[PDB]
Amino acid sequence: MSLKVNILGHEFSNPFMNAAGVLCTTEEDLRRMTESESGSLIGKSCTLAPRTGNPEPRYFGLPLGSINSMGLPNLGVDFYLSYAAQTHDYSRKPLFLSMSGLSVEESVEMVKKLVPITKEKGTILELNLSAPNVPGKPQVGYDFDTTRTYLQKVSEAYGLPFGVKMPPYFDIAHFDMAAAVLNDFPLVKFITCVNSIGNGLVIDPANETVVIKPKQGFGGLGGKYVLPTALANVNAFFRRCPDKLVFGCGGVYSGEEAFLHILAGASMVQVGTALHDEGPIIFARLNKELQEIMTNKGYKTLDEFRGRVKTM
Amino acid sequence: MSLKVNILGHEFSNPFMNAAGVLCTTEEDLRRMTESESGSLIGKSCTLAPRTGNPEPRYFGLPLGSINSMGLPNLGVDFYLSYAAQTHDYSRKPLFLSMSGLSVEESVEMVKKLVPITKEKGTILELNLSAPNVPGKPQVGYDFDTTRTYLQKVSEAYGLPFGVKMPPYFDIAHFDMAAAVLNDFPLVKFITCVNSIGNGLVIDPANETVVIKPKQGFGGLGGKYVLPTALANVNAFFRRCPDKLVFGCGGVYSGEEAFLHILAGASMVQVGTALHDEGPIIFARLNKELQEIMTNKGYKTLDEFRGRVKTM
Ligand SMILES: Cc1cc2nc3c(=O)[nH]c(=O)nc-3n(C[C@H](O)[C@H](O)[C@H](O)COP(=O)(O)O)c2cc1C
Ligand SMILES: Cc1cc2nc3c(=O)[nH]c(=O)nc-3n(C[C@H](O)[C@H](O)[C@H](O)COP(=O)(O)O)c2cc1C
Ligand SMILES: O=C(O)/C=C/C(=O)O
Ligand SMILES: O=C(O)/C=C/C(=O)O
Repeated sequence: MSLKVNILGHEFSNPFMNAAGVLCTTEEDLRRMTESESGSLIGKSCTLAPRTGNPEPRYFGLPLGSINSMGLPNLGVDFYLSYAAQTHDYSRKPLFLSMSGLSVEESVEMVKKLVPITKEKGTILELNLSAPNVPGKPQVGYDFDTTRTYLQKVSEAYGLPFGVKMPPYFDIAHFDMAAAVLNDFPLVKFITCVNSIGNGLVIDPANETVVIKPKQGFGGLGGKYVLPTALANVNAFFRRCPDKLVFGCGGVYSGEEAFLHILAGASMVQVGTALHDEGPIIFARLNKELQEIMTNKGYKTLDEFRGRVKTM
Repeated sequence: MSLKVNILGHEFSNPFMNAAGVLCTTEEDLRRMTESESGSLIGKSCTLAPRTGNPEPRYFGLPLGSINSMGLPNLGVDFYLSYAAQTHDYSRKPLFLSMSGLSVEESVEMVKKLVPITKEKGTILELNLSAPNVPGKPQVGYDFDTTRTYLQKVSEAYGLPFGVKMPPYFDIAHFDMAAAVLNDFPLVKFITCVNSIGNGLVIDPANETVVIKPKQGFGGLGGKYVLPTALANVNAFFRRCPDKLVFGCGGVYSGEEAFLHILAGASMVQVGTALHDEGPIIFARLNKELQEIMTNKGYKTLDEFRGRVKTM
């Protein structure tokens, strides 16, 4: 029995990694992820210059998940590049970096810096097209013309295989249009589905007040709220983008949800809210739980059921 | 103390009504809603000719809500017009009709028939711009150019105050764009936020199969999944559309959620999944619970706290 995943010319011990933004901002964060049982890890979505992000409170834990408006707090691209170039232990696991420049110009400058590091070390890029908590910046993934520009310029500047973190879509026509754009860019080798359900609003009945400070209380929703949306997006892109991998993100708290993501088409499974709650010990637990389910089903490898969800 | 809502010249005993699609397809259904403690009721979203809808199974109750791909099963516009003109007891409560033509031309034909009945009986129109379960038809509300055509043509053909049932939005830019369209049509007097979270996917880990037959398992999500999205949309349009009422729909299981919708800016509060689960007796419970909360906080009327959510 094996949880191994072989993608992007790399071997992964298991399909699990952190979702970007969770346990991946500081060197301590990245060390802890690297020391974890996780199959991989990804750095915080970064910008050219550092950011401290939005004012507090900017995160609120909920019964059914989380709401956040972090605002892309990050140590700046130079920090993540230096981690990838000289700190990270690649013998432990592969490393992804999320890049989230707030303009095509910023992104282009950033991805150009990664090229030598990718060539030397094998560091993988995930382009963030779904930043929902920066005031005045729309989610790029909801604008297909802007998305096309980013993919074009990054394809030219970076010129190596990379992935995209997509916002959740809720309409068949949008699946179609998103896939049509993604399928024009052969360097896009994986799609991460999905980012937070953007711009939700939580109000505390007791004090009649929103629970987070930025953007009048509007923030991205994670956790149990997003599982059906995540599964749909994973499966939709899995079918529409056969020449690309899909990474599953959203609602993973146990082996059962991981199993569902993989059945829907996920190669890798990312863990956000649950990891924030439980810390890196979750990855040991997820490995155990997924193996239990596989044992019960009489499956030896992930390839026995990846993308094999049955319809009626 | 008073749960009363006074809008469009009508007195509503309370703000509660069924969401379109739940307990409102047949005469029996409509009778039970009229006999219930609800402040109002809305007829099933209808088409010019009858529809039987999607194949079974097309509805699945979930721990956290519901998934459905009903496909607009309805008795045709003549049935609902006839109910509105001949059968409905207006002394019990006002009646809304939802109209969901699958083309602007179909919509125009339908609303023209309603004009004489609205003038004589006071029947209120809700235009469905968010049907997510018709194979091959995108949700109109996600196309601002198409939405503009529907509102133009319906405004001209109907010529009387009406409302729109909007899909949920997840980006600030979409709130802005949607509002910019709605604010160009003075006859649009209310906005219902929100329809189902479209095109989610539920898989049963036990049999590795989707739980609904149509569209490879993809259906609209309702219930606890949609509360924060609903509150966000209600609040976003409450602030952006001062010349219009906002009706809340999504995640209402109790007086507490109803209170939150109203605090966010809702005039009327619609109940879908919870009503399907519990039956029309729910309205008696919702009235009681909302009254208790208002008593506890010292509010004598909904007007004292409608749209008065506090931010930091
Ligand atoms: C505190 C926090 C910070 C996040 N930061 C990022 C980020 O920097 N980049 C990104 O692409 N997604 C970010 N996300 C979204 C997650 O990567 C993930 O898509 C989302 O939380 C859904 O997964 P979950 O249900 O496991 O939480 C963040 C989420 C949280 C809760
Ligand atoms: C079985 C079912 C049928 C529905 N039919 C319609 C419909 O015909 N027209 C419509 O505008 N919305 C329809 N909806 C959406 C609901 O009106 C409502 O917006 C959604 O369920 C979210 O509210 P909830 O969280 O209370 O379920 C339907 C939902 C369900 C569950
Ligand atoms: O840092 C945040 O605000 C979230 C980023 C994201 O979801 O991409
Ligand atoms: O009848 C349905 O499938 C759904 C209707 C709606 O969501 O508007």
